[PDB]
Amino acid sequence: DSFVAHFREAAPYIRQMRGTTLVAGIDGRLLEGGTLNKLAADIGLLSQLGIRLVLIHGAYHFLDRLAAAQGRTPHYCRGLRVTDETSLGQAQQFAGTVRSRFEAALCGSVSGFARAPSVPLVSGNFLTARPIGVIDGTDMEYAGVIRKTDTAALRFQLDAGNIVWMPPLGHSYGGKTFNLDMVQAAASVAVSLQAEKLVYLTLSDGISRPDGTLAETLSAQEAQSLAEHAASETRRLISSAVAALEGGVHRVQILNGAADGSLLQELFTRNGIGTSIAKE
Amino acid sequence: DSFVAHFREAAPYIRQMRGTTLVAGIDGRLLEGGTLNKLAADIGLLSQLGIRLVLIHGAYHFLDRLAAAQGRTPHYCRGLRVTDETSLGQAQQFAGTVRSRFEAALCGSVSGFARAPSVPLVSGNFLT
Amino acid sequence: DSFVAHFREAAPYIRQMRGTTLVAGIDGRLLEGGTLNKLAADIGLLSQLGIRLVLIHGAYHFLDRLAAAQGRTPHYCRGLRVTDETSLGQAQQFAGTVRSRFEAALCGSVSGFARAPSVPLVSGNFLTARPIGVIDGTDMEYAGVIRKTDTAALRFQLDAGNIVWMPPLGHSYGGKTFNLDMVQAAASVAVSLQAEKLVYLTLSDGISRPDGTLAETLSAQEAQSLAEHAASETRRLISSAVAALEGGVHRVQILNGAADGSLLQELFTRNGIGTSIAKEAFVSIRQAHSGDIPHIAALIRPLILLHRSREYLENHISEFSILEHDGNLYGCAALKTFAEADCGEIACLAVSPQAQDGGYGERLLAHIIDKARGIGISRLFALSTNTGEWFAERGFQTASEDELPETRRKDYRNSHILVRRLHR
Amino acid sequence: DSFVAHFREAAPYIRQMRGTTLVAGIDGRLLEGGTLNKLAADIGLLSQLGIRLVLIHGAYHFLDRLAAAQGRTPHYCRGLRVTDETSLGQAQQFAGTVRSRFEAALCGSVSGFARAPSVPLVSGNFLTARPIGVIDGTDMEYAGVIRKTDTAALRFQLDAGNIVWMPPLGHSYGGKTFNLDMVQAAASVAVSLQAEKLVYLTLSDGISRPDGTLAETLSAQEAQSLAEHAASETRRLISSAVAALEGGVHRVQILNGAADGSLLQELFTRNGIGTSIAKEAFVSIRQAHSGDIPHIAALIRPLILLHRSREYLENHISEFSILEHDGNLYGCAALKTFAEADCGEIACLAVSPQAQDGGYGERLLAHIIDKARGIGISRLFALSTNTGEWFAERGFQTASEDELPETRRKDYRNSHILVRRLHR
Ligand SMILES: CC(C)(COP(=O)(O)OP(=O)(O)OC[C@H]1O[C@@H](n2cnc3c(N)ncnc32)[C@H](O)[C@@H]1OP(=O)(O)O)[C@H](O)C(=O)NCCC(=O)NCCS
Ligand SMILES: CC(C)(COP(=O)(O)OP(=O)(O)OC[C@H]1O[C@@H](n2cnc3c(N)ncnc32)[C@H](O)[C@@H]1OP(=O)(O)O)[C@H](O)C(=O)NCCC(=O)NCCS
Ligand SMILES: NC(=[NH2+])NCCC[C@H](N)C(=O)O
Ligand SMILES: NC(=[NH2+])NCCC[C@H](N)C(=O)O
Ligand SMILES: NC(=[NH2+])NCCC[C@H](N)C(=O)O
Repeated sequence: DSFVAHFREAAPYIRQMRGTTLVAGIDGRLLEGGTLNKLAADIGLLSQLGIRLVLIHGAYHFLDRLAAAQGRTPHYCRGLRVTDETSLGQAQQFAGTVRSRFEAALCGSVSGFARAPSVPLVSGNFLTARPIGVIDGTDMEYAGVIRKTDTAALRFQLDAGNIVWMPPLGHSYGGKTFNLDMVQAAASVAVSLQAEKLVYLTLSDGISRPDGTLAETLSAQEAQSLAEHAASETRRLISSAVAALEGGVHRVQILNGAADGSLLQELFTRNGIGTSIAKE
Repeated sequence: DSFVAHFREAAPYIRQMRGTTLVAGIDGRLLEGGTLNKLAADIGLLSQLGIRLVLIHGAYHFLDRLAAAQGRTPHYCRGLRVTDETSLGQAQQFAGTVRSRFEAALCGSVSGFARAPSVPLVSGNFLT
Repeated sequence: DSFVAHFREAAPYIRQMRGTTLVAGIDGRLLEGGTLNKLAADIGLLSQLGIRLVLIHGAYHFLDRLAAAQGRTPHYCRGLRVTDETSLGQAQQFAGTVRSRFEAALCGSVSGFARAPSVPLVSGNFLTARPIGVIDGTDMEYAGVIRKTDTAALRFQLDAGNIVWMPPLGHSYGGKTFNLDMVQAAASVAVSLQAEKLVYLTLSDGISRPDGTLAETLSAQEAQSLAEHAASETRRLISSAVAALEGGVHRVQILNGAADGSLLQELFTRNGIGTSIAKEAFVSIRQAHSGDIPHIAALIRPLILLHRSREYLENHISEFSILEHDGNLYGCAALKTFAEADCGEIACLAVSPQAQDGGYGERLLAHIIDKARGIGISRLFALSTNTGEWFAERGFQTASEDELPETRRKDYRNSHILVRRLHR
Repeated sequence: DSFVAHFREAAPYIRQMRGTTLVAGIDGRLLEGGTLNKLAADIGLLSQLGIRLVLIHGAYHFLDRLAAAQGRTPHYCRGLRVTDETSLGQAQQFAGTVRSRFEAALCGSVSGFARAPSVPLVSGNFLTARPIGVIDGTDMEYAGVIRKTDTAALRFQLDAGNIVWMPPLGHSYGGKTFNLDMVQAAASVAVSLQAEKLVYLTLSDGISRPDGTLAETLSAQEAQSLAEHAASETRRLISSAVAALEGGVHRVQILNGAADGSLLQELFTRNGIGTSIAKEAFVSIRQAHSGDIPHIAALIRPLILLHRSREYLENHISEFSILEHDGNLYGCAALKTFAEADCGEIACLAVSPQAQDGGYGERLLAHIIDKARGIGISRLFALSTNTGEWFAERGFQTASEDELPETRRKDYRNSHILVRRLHR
């Protein structure tokens, strides 16, 4: 269509998004190739439209490849990862590497043809975690869950215009580090700060129905139906999205982070691409 | 010496440090042992006394000890270390590990016997 | 001790005191000699550590000496001074003189060797007073009591960093001045602004017991006991301290203002010098929360302890109890339970060397046997590799592994196994 | 009178008005001649004394003349104007012209001899209106009523020191303009922002009584009485004033905007010119508090009075009553009581010379005999050295000391002792 027709459709969403909080749970796999640079440039723009952004990457696939590649097969126990000392150790390393990689991409990306101000990015000690403990007799070791979240520190960073970067790691009162599950920690953080949007950036178009068709919009009730017999990965997502919706998050959106402009199509058009989920 | 003699000498400097900026460059070897804990604890204390703290850690020893262990020999020119792809890779990794290690010590430590607020730490794309 | 050890003890109190409000009722007699200069320098420092300070001097002794010296013997009527026009008149004069004297001392004092900013001091019309009237037929004349206090003006001065100076005088809506009683007006002001501390600077070490020993800490209940038969001066103090505590003041402290550094020893050490008074007993035992884990960890490090990778401390924090004295966490203990309902285990009993040999362990043991009895459990176990003698001296007999609960016997495969039978 | 006497009367009102909000409904007719310039200069001054001002002009007379002059006779339907497209059209034009005219007058007016800053004036889209619809079968066309008012925008303009100018027009969600009725929209706006004053500037002195006399003060109840049979114009006013009072506006004042200085006489003197209206009767009698002591003292000074050292005024304030008119404390009286339960004494009856010979004393006497009867007491005494004739004319007979209560007889050892017997 014409430029005007598209702008008439985008502009209201710009009015609405500005000042809004959006929590992005980003798949670890997206933070490397040509995609990283694409994500960073688009995430940059959102920041520049005044959306308050909290970013959280995942790491299970990288930890899973890395383990296999060195002899130890990874154990999941009713769905959550067992994380031993070595893995924890590599998890800290991975967060370091992905953090750097993202700052660089952010620094070297462009928004258009004119010169923009640079984009401020921040991390800190916002999440205090605790060990899950033992499940079905199995020790979950350094697998952890959010205990306490420094919501006031987050709001403070966000009110100042900063993008907040969180790794799937937390510290404990007992002085140790724990591996968090990103899909869940993003849901939990979003509930904590009453975020208007929780966005999962995945390698998939969103939630497909048993017949292949991309869902598109789901109520929580319909989402739980879909989850009955579906892949534990799509099951985890939905379990977490519904919990977010239950806690007050307005919308949870699931997209393909490897598809060019996905984020901009989802947030600024009425149909979006991907799957939108709401309480009712 | 007595408490009051010690408090008397210390108190002026508290008055002076509050609102002061202190940039600390910390040897990377310092962020592992019981020294970590002992350190994190005191940085923790400084922070509660209103000092403004900017911590910057080193890596050269880590990277050189990581080289020896794997056959490579570190090359320095005019004090500064030559840094290959692989080394840069190892540094981003090391940073991850030490930033976590330090956060955990901080969270797990104590100023005194009374319950106190937790100490906020922040990082960011400050350096181009 | 070393500098470091002293600083480790003072620093937390500096974190805590800053932003805090402290009301000082200062004895008139302290505002003259070498002591004045000492007080002023120390009060200066406190101001410089960001403590919010409201100062109020007394005057009865000066008014009492001055009257005697000119023929009129002073009348107290059930404890409070009768203040006639002449005395009132001299009271206004005295406040003037003591005010000047204090500014000068403040101005000319030093805090250390380096150059500090000067210390701002302020007074104003904060107290509106009213006449007590007549008691037992006697006219109290210009003796007065606080009617209304400009709390918002005070907070305003204090938020700006000013020391506030109040004389024991107030004005009335009827356009006259009244003599206040300092001990009481300080209590009243402190209640008004919900001050964390009310400090009485006296010519005495604090409240002594009938046997001479300095008290040290008192609950309000114990303080009122002491007051039954004691000097009307120590009686007035306690009557006012208890009222402050009743109104919300956290602590009321009584010291010797003529003893060098008193104020600094009281406020920045755990023991203090002098007498500390609180609404309830110092020492309480409460249920632990995630927030206490680091204190419990630090209370355990000095050992005799598993606790490296993840924890039982994390997920079972709720079954720990901690002992605190005056806000300091000095001990902890846990009660572990079993598939067997009549069993339990006391675990992690620890009191820091700092507070040790003072009865706290035993208070923790008493507390957890009560918790255990409260839920059935008739046999309480302790397994320990070194602390056996303590429990053995305290009702625990040695037991054999064959007496352990299933899971515990499994674990124990290794030191002294002791039990004590409890009364349901 | 002297300059000082006038300034003593104006100054308090300046303290009070500043920060206050005042909504002025101005008659359209006032916005043209020599009067416009007068209004603008006075309105300027008010602005400069920090009064928050919201101005709203009327237009019915101009719309009514304009219609007649071009053949169409104006229809009112149960009191409100029918406004057709043409009229609406002219109404927009009129608001434009009156707006300009007012800015010019404001710009070119002066406040005194020295040079003042200019006076900021602002309008915007604060009122969203809706059509009244149909009444008694008649279509009211573009006649409208306030639907929604942007109170936050108004407060914002006002906090910044701006005079706000509103025309009697509003827009609708349906995208059309409507004619508002000024008298009503001013009442509605005033209720919306909880204004302390709603002022109607008219071509009349205020509300006259059926006999010609200017009213002056009215309670709402009395105002509604007056409205029963009066001109629909004075009826509209009162209907709107009462609604404002009902919604929280403190006072509604009605004056002559064409009388020089009217506004300044109304707002800064105790009597005003014009008509003041309040929710409840002006004049109330309430129980005294410590806060009134200075007013009572000042009410007593002019005498006949003990009251030097300390007071009975201080500690027995609770037994005083004060009479106020429109917020002014003009009188007081006390009831003193006795070991004898059937006795009492009226003491300190005082009404300031300023408000005297206006019935207040007697209202205070009536009030305290009711208090006294409410507690038994069948004999009320007054002892007075000069005011005997007043009480003697008002049911008090002379009594002998032998009738006094014990304590009172003791005290009296000396002027006229009078009593009045009361009905239990
Ligand atoms: C056991 C302990 C916690 C009790 O603490 P406490 O606060 O001193 O308790 P109390 O003051 O009630 O008891 C003091 C008495 O116990 C004595 N005591 C200390 N350790 C003892 C031991 N191992 N065996 C016997 N008695 C001991 C003290 O010398 C003191 O003796 P006294 O009263 O004749 O002067 C003790 O303080 C301690 O030393 N704890 C060390 C760490 C620990 O206990 N770890 C694990 C325990 S399961
Ligand atoms: C007595 C007093 C308080 C009553 O006040 P008030 O508000 O005028 O009361 P009212 O208006 O109901 O009474 C007005 C009438 O009282 C009259 N009056 C005033 N003082 C009087 C007196 N000493 N003797 C007789 N009548 C007197 C006024 O002239 C007026 O007469 P009028 O109604 O025929 O015109 C009076 O106002 C007064 O002058 N008070 C002076 C101070 C005082 O009273 N001190 C102590 C009293 S115990
Ligand atoms: N998959 C969808 N149906 N998306 C609708 C998105 C609507 C809107 N632009 C938003 O970001 O919330
Ligand atoms: N006399 C005492 N026991 N004093 C204890 C003082 C403890 C603490 N430093 C305070 O100022 O409150
Ligand atoms: N008409 C009257 N009675 N006016 C009294 C006005 C009193 C006061 N100055 C005011 O503006 O409210």
